[PDB]
Amino acid sequence: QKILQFEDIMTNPFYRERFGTYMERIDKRALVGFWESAEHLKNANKSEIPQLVSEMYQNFFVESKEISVEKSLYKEIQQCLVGNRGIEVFSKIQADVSEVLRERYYPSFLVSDLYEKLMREEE
Amino acid sequence: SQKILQFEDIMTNPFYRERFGTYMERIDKRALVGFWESAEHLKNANKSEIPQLVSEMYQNFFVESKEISVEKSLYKEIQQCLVGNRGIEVFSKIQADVSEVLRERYYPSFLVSDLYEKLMRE
Repeated sequence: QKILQFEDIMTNPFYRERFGTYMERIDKRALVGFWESAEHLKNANKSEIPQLVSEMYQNFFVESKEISVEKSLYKEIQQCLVGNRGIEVFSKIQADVSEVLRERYYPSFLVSDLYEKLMREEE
Repeated sequence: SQKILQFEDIMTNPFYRERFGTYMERIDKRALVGFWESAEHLKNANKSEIPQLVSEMYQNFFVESKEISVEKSLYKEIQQCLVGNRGIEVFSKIQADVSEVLRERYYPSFLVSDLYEKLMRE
């Protein structure tokens, strides 16, 4: 047996496809998938960009969600996201979390022991 | 039998809101209340404090924390940051981070995998 460097595996579609199937076993194919899609992107034509960027957002931030990927995204676009409109962005998220708290948790809280104990505080 | 608080009264009251917080902590969800409090703090703070508090909240709830699917709220605004050139710069930087995760955490186990031995005798 002779041993392949990480770089040679990734820059070779044969080996890279195989590494893909290993990651599929641990339900992680999306990491390789993201890597391939990002490589495809920096050597595509200008015309192809909006579509491939859209396809990648769909595939890797709504249809799948690896945390390492989300971490990097949010780090790099912070200034774009909240440089100015910090208040308006947080306000929009707050409205959505408000609705989840109200519809999904508040009702069960009301029948919780913790809520009954709060109510028999007449001291 | 029992006095029933509206959702609104719970959130606008530190006593009731603390209690609702502990109920959520039980089911490992206290970050939803925590996020609500931090956002309320923000829109009623002093103007000088804002950039720093926005920064600290972004760090706590986008970068470091897991329990809020932030992206549900903001699909358009995130994609607006990915248009044209910014898109390439950002995905390239994400790819570099993923490159390092692949290299450090998975490649080594791949190398000792059955999949790798089968690849070699060809």
